[PDB]
Amino acid sequence: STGSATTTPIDSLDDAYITPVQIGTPAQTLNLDFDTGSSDLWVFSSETTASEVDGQTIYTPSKSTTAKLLSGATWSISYGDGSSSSGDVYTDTVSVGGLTVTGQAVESAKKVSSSFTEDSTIDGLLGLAFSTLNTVSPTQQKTFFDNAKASLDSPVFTADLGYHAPGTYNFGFIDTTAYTGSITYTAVSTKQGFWEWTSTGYAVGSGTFKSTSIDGIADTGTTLLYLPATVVSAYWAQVSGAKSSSSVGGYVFPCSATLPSFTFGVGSARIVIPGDYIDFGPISTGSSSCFGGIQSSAGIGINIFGDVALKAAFVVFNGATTPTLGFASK
Ligand SMILES: NCc1ccc(C(F)(F)F)cc1
Ligand SMILES: NCc1ccc(C(F)(F)F)cc1
Repeated sequence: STGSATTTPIDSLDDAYITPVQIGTPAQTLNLDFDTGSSDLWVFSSETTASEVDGQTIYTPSKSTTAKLLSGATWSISYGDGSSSSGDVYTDTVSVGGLTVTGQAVESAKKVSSSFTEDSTIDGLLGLAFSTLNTVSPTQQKTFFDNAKASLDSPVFTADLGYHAPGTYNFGFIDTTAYTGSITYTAVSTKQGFWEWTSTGYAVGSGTFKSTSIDGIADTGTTLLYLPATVVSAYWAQVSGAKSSSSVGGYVFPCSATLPSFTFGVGSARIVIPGDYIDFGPISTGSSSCFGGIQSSAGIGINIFGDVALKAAFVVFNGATTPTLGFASK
């Protein structure tokens, strides 16, 4: 079996992407943020503190004939940006783009942090990292992908994110019309629970490619590209007037500047990020300072190939017994 669903940017800056997901019987459709950097499926629900809900669509387990409370199970998650949420756990039927999993753990939020409440377009997250990171206690739960793996035609899903445009998540097959050239596959380490891989280097604009190993994670749930300080400094040095701002929390640049492209290595292949993808617009309404899409990972502890990088490519998440990541130009 296979599934295919359209994913849509939530705003004009591509800050995140939402994908419709059917939960329960009869279906309740929620727009979830597909996150290859986490492993919990959690949703706003009828159990969420009413003051913490502001326009989200909520899951109501009492209206689903297939929902079952997972007795005594709880969950609690904190994300790398300081976001958090927690609650209890149901099992229910979950379908993505025609692909149905029964008995999927659906984590119902009782408390959510402010950053989720203010994001009225995101009804929850669907985690697609490895199940070892799932926070359900005392019995850890599997991700949607792990539960679907057996019935998929191939144990893969692909992310085809659009630049200021809709894109596609596919489960169980590789659309050979969605990319150009060949797919370059590279090894994945699962030791930390992430889709972790090693990039073979980088180039700024039309400069010389610098061969150097950059270990990082493929994370559809993170907007920007976070790379070591040496790399990020070399990129922004090519932008007239760009500087690191402590009050803003990263590199900013004059909105009138033209940004160079950024190339990253996948084995012997090269993925080119157009400079326009790195512009995240004015730091405040009316400002002439703009926020950069490539920032330093020094404060984070891990390098993150977020949406800025992934949307420049067709990306295969191969969940075979030896997992791999594939990248193709598009
Ligand atoms: N998108 C989920 C996520 C968030 C934060 C991190 C960090 F910061 F810990 F690396 C990894 C994955
Ligand atoms: N990386 C996971 C993640 C995704 C989205 C959000 C936001 F933007 F909704 F707060 C926080 C954390």
